[PDB]
Amino acid sequence: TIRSGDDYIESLRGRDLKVYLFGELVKEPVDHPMIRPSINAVAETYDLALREEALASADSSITGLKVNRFLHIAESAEDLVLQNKMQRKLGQNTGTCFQRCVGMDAMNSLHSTTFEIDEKHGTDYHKRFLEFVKMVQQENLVIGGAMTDPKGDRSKGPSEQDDPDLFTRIVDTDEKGVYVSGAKAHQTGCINSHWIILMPTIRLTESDKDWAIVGAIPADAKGVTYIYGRQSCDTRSMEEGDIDDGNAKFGGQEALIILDRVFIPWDKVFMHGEYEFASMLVERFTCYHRRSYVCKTGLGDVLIGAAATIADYNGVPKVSHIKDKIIEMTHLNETIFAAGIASSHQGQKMKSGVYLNDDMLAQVCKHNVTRFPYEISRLAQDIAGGLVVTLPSEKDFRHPEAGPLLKKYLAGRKGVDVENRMRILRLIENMTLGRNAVGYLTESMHGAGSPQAQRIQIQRQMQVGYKKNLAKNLAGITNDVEEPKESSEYFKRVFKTKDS
Amino acid sequence: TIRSGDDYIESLRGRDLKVYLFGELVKEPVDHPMIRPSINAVAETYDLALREEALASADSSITGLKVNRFLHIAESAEDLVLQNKMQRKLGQNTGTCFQRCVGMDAMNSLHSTTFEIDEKHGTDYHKRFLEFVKMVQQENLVIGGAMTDPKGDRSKGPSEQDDPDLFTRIVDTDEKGVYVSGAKAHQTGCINSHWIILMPTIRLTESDKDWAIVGAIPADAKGVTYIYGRQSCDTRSMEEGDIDDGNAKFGGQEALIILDRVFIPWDKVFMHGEYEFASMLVERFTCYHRRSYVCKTGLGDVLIGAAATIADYNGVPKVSHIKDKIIEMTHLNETIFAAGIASSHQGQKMKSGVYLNDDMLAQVCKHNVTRFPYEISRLAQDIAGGLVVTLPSEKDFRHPEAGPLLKKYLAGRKGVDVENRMRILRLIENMTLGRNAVGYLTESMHGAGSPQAQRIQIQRQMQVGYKKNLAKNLAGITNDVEEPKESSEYFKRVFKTKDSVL
Amino acid sequence: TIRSGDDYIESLRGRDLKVYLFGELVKEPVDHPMIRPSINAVAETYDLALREEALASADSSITGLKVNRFLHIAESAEDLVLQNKMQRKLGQNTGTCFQRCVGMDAMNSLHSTTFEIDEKHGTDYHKRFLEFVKMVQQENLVIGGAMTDPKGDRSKGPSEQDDPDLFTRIVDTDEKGVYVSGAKAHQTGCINSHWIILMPTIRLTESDKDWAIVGAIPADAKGVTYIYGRQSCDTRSMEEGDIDDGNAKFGGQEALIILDRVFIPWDKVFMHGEYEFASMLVERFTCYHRRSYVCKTGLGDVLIGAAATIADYNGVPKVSHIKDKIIEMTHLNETIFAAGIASSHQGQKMKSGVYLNDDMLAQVCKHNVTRFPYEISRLAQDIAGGLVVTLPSEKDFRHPEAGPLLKKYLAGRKGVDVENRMRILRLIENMTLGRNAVGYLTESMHGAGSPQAQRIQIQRQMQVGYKKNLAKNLAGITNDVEEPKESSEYFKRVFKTKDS
Amino acid sequence: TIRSGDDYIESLRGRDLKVYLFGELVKEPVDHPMIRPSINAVAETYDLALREEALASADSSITGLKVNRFLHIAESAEDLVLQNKMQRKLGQNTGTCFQRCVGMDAMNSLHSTTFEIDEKHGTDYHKRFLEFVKMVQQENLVIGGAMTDPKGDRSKGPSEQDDPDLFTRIVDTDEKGVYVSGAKAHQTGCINSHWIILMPTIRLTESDKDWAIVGAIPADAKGVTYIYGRQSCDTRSMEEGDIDDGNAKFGGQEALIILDRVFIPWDKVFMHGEYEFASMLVERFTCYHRRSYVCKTGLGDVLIGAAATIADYNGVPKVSHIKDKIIEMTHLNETIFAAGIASSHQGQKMKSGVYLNDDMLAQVCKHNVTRFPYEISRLAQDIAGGLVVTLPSEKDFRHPEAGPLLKKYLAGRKGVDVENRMRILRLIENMTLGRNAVGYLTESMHGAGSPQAQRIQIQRQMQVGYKKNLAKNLAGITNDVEEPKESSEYFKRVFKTKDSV
Ligand code: SF4
Ligand code: SF4
Ligand code: SF4
Ligand code: SF4
Ligand SMILES: [Fe+3]
Ligand SMILES: [Fe+3]
Ligand SMILES: [Fe+3]
Ligand SMILES: [Fe+3]
Ligand code: NA
Ligand code: NA
Ligand code: NA
Ligand code: NA
Ligand code: NA
Ligand code: NA
Ligand code: NA
Ligand code: NA
Repeated sequence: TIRSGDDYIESLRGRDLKVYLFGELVKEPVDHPMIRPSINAVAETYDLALREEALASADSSITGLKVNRFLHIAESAEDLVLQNKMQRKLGQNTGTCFQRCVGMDAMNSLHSTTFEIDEKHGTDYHKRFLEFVKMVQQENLVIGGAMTDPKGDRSKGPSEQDDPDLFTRIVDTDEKGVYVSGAKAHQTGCINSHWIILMPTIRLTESDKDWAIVGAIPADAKGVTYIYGRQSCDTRSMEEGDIDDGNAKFGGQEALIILDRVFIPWDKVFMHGEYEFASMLVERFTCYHRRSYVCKTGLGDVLIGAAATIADYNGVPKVSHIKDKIIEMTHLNETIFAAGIASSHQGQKMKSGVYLNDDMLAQVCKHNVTRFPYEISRLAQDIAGGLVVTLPSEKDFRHPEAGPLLKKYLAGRKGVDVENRMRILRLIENMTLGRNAVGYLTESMHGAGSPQAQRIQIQRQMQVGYKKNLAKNLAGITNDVEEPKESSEYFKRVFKTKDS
Repeated sequence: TIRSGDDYIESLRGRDLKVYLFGELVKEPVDHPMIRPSINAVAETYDLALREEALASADSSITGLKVNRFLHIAESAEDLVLQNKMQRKLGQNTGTCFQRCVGMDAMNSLHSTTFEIDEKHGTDYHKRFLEFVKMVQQENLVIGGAMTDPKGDRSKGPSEQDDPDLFTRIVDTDEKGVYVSGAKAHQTGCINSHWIILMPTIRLTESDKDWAIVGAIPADAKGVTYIYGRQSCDTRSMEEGDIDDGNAKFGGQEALIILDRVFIPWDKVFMHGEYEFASMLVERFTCYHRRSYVCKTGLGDVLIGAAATIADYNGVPKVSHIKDKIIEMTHLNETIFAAGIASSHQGQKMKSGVYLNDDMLAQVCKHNVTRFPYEISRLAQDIAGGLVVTLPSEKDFRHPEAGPLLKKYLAGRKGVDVENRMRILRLIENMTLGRNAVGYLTESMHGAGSPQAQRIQIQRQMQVGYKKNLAKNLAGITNDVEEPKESSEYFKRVFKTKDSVL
Repeated sequence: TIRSGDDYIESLRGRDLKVYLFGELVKEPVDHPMIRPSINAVAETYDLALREEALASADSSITGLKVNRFLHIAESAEDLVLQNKMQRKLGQNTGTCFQRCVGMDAMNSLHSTTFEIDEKHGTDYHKRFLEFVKMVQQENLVIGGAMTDPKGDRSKGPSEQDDPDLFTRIVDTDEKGVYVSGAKAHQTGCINSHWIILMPTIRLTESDKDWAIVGAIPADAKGVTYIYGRQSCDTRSMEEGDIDDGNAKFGGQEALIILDRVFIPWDKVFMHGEYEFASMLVERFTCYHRRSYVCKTGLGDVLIGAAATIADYNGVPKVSHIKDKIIEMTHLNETIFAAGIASSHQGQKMKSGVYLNDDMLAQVCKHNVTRFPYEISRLAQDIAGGLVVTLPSEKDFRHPEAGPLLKKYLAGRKGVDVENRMRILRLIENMTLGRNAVGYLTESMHGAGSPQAQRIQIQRQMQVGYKKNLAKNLAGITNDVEEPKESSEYFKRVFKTKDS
Repeated sequence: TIRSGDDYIESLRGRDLKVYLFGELVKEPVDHPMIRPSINAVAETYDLALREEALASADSSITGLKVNRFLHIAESAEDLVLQNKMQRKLGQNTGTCFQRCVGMDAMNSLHSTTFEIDEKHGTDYHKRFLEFVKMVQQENLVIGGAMTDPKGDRSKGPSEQDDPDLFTRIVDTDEKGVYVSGAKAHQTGCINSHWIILMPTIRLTESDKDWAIVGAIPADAKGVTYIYGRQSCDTRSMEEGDIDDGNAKFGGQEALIILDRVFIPWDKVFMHGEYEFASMLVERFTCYHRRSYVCKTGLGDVLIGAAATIADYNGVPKVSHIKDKIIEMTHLNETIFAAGIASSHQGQKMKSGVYLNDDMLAQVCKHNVTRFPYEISRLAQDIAGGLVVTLPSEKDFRHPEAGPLLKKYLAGRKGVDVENRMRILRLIENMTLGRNAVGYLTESMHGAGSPQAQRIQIQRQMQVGYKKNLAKNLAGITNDVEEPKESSEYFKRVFKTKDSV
């Protein structure tokens, strides 16, 4: 079993994954300065469970063990809320994407979905999945959730693409398992993971049956190639000096995972051709994940903190407009938080026994996350001033000629250390333009689906026929009232009482 | 005991309150067409408790009775959440302000505050207050919450006003009780209430001791005058015909309550000179009330439904831009709901036993409420079209010459009854410009305090120093870290891992 | 000739238009308290021309006379700008819709359109139109612009409606002229006008030929019935007392115009069957009218003033948040102003000699008008406080017992007259919820087309192919560059120089 | 005389400016890959003037020469509008900050300000300034506008700082000129300029008289040290390969200018102790420069085009939500343009003869600029998809094994070259997170002052008392009407009926 962050880091050494970064094979990711910040972030998920056991670990009814909360199958609405509390804490502690939420949300969504496949088909995907959960809980591993394919022409489904590999598919089968080819793009923390769960990314039709595959692969499976994603300001991490990085210790990681006839044994296959359940899996995965964006409220707390610090250093902490902007940042940030925890608080039990958060409220959390981080970032930049983008390099600050000039001229209020003022400005740059903006801004935009995806799911659940009848009642319209034909689950949850 | 909405309406008859409306004494408010819709709204709070007992009634540990949820002192976070579920449901059912939330929030806030006054002062305000709760629970009454005074010069406190009566104060005392003078403005449902609880509206200093008065008065108390507030489109109610009203059955009510040496016996006095607790009472009342604005999400549901209906009648229900606007309305509306129910879900036990919702999240609920109704209304008007403001009167629709012309020319898609298209347009007008916009828009703006009041309360709780230290840690700043000196309660609630006393 | 406002009001007396309001024919609109505010607003357009001749009157090349600017066919970009300056002034002076812009914009758009019909068809519409212009310039009359039909099913065109009358059409022809039936809805100031110009409201196909009719009718034409539109708080005008009206002197007017076989002689027909020019007329009318919404910036000025006045009366004029809100109101209001005048400044000469403002910039003006008045309103309500909607009636203020109580208890800061505080609150109510909100809010929303209409026009002129090529150039993309196939007029205006 | 952009590039060679970048003196900025894109942007200001003479060149009444429009003292409202037309075109052509506007706005503002100093004090700053304009017009030079000092404690003015050098000041004088010390921060294109005009940045009181200094210095003046500013993704320029840069040919430049006893001869001094005119100079400089932000609408045009291109490549160009977002971007961008050109169109003649644009409308232009680029960028990222931030490097694309995998898997619709999809994504990254976002976003925010600065200037001109009286009139309030005590100039311009007097 992995126990500490240090144990986790050790577990990543000597694995010989095939990883391309800047046209070179990376022999040891743990030692690569661009990659190590992402690993440190994951390590903190282990360290928090040691320092704050009630927050970051759970009693598993599946294994009868205390497990890391990222590997816990939620047994109550309270367990869902605890995920959110842990996520905000980790965002405060790291200021970045700590990567492990995807696999948590994947596992929780698989628990219920596998149960339902088996109920219809008489298969044993749920039994297979539970044995997997027991293993990863006992060993305390990091699990990637690999849903999003490259997708090719966005207007066409899998079976209509010119190249069938643009969504991940079964290419062959034998007595011992399946072989899959394809790719998964934008994969958070995959190189830092022990196992990756491949999942379909779209509703599938009967024509798309070969793409109805879910399966768990070890990170070091044969036939996998990882091609690392660049980030804004990525190579600052490779430069000597830590100031210009802004957040030197922590960062995120994305890569493209290429699959060439990768083998998955039957015991790790959780869906095989049951195309009509792809949409259920995507729906439930995105239901959880869309309110895991509570994590971004911890980032928000850090960015607010940074804005308040630079205002202090600049000698204008208590001016009205700055105080007002800091309030606005806080308000926006808490609006996201409220939506996410409301979703979790409103969760309900699924047939398999796992709790699922409220889907509608999850869409609201995520939809606001697509908007507000951009505004929080803009207001931070206002408060910081122009030096947030014109500051000289640390190499210049350390220079014998340029350095004293910078120490003199980049003074803020008397008594503030210029190096501290530099460091806080670089943190702001990092979160609004640089490496951690990838997560704070663009992942807020696209993670668990682009804005339009949330709108379509709100549309599905927003009970417009029910609402029409409310309005007709009040307007005294009686003669054209129609029975709603729509999903009616949301108001059943909103108005749930002990009498149903 | 009042059981039904009909019983409630009968309890309002024959009371001879002194009520001025349009320069006339109103002899029987129940029979006045401008007032009756607000009565109907309150009656629905009784009817809902009969139809949906688990939603709208509660088991009181105070009395051991099943009580209307508006009279219940919340015993759990679940109880707070149920207040919100009830609120949204009543909003859906009435499309208006149903008035009784203010008294519920007042009672909940007084339960904890009176306990704490007594703890310090050795008084028996809490005992008095519980006897009051028992009475109103047994009798199933409507309670007004009368906090906001007229206030005069906004830049000055009570003792600095030119006229001391511009905030409500004690003017005399005797062996049996106190006598108060002043006024309470903007008072929701006061004429429709059985009792009204007077409460200070602002932090009080020692110089403001005379204004540190909380007391319950019967609505028919001697020395009270009510001066009714106008509303946008108020007088449509008094015209024959119901179409132009939009929502003819339900509305809200506000009045100015004047107090001239009104007597309050000791048993109904819940604060008497302990000025240092005024800020506690206001804080806690506003904490509850700022997330009672979940009620406005039920009104949002109605408005969304009206916009979808007119789109249907117009022949364009499925056009992209309209669908996208209805999604937006829904998203903004649910954002408010989420904030309010999160506040309630995150509630904590007070010393007296009552649960208080999360103050920070209440601020967020209300602050959003100050913004989003205005946008939902704008979008509704876009979807409706120009006829929302140019539609001819019902008297023209019923006219032998004009009426057939309107039935011909105001057609929507084939098969839609023109009267139904007119009715839905009037509903939209009513909620965005007319009588129900008073509540949906302007009370969203000012109820439980104007926007700036929320911003100041967010500021008080937003833990800037804590957050500065988070940022310093990540930036590698170590040599100027300061211990925060600020309220730290919010993050204690946010990161609370279990429900414990130790 | 009409010269003064008083002359204009006299011109309206004794006409016996058939006007239904509240199920009764109105005997004398000039004396009806609900109608007279709208008449007063139009009278101000005459009085302004006497007080401020350079602003509100123009030298007409067509008649060789000084004419009211509302009747002037623009001869330069300066003439378009002067329209806007006059509009804002009139908004400041009346705080309402003063009605006469529609006819101005109709006439300017007909001047160019008629010329183009004739260029193609060899007809005499432009010559007819110019004789009409000469007459109304000499007589100094008020002209309604009656474009918008009731429209029936919004998803169907004229020839597809279940009732052909739902758009206005020719129903018969004589040796002397045409006969039209139909209706025009939401008609600004029509009962207050001398002449009304009927115009088609949509693109017409060949099947819609019967609906290709433009003609001028006198307001007292046989076969016309007017049905007056309600407004929020309309009947306050009919109550004794002026306080509760907010703006007692001025207001707007809409009515539904019903046409039953109304005769139009040939000399007043400016389009007869040339369906392919309907789109041109609608485009050019809306081009002008979309930036006539500068008028709403004068209303904004009044509402800002009212907000600042109530802050003063409340004793908090200089508090930071109120100052900031006032600034925001000002910024939004000026953004609308700027878009309007930029459109006008960028105008270009048409074949007929009239100048047309920049259509793209007009769209931007209007689109911002659909948004910002709602925000300005919201902020005014914030500043005013709750009394803006809970204030007792004037009848209570004048009562011998209730009145003294109101004088005492509705005090603001010392020295402020309570009646003045009541008055300013009622003005705010009037402009944000009551009669003048119809114009300020809902007419901002729908006048010259609902928001979507402006979006479609921006789309038509936004030169996406040109922009794609800009980006491809800078990205170093060379091998898939396509020639744009789109209207290219906007950037020709943006970059216009003496060299073309 | 410099004619072409090539001539301009050659003029920059061999000057030996002291420039620190990454802890080294830069030997030849023209050949440094981080610096050359900024140079290329300035070169395009010369090339445009050759290609499009009427747009980018002007007939100067000062010299009687045809001059680059960046060196032209505006003689009409039309000349102000032409500045904005040129700005938007340059933004379209470069997608970056092309640097030369700041000098233009500085020179326009100094023209009127020097005249007024002399009118009061009997000095010859205006005559000196005109000789300077003649020189730079004849030689066709690039002029920096160096106003913003580092400023120290933002709550304190110059004479109150702990270190007097935190705002630039005169430290000595002699028979031939003044000597100045201090620094100027965030200086656009300064290393790419021939001359730099130093100007005070704040209202000055009598105690601040030593800081009341305006003067022109050659970029190669003795006692000057430049310290280059970093930019998001700066070092991509220094890597082999051009794809990951997004916009490889063009970028911006900002440096800290350190002044150590720099000599300015009298003929290049345009203010010397007349502290009461600092406010005037700042106001007028910011008046012009706040609507020079029309430049950002040309950048908006590029970003819109990039968003439309990626939608095409992805196979969803005509989906309603994407079309609607494109429309929104266009609307916000045009709103900025309209405010700027309205300001220009509404310009008025100053005492010296130069035209000044409408200050109120400039504030509105700039204030919208502080908001809308951020939304345009957000929408572009929505349309692009996740690859805008997860795309592998060009070195991976060119790798013999990884490259073919990327060519296969990063396909868009059939027929789209994957290299072109990569390139357009990098352009979007460059403009929203990388090197050109410095200008598009953060300079939109702070250039010519932070948002609060615009709010205070709107407040000064918004004629609240006048508006209160409008509302009083309509409400029927007659007995407490007060005469406004405020600047009344804006509505004088709004309601001006003719071009007179
Ligand atoms: S983006 Fe945030 S929610 Fe998603 S995996 Fe990263 S830390 Fe967790
Ligand atoms: S406004 Fe809403 S929350 Fe307030 S009392 Fe009325 S119904 Fe309840
Ligand atoms: S709404 Fe404005 S632009 Fe339209 S007619 Fe009325 S005053 Fe003129
Ligand atoms: S940021 Fe734009 S306006 Fe400013 S100098 Fe650069 S190109 Fe010109
Ligand atoms: Fe995510
Ligand atoms: Fe309220
Ligand atoms: Fe209009
Ligand atoms: Fe700038
Ligand atoms: Na490093
Ligand atoms: Na580094
Ligand atoms: Na009635
Ligand atoms: Na009625
Ligand atoms: Na009247
Ligand atoms: Na009246
Ligand atoms: Na390079
Ligand atoms: Na490069």
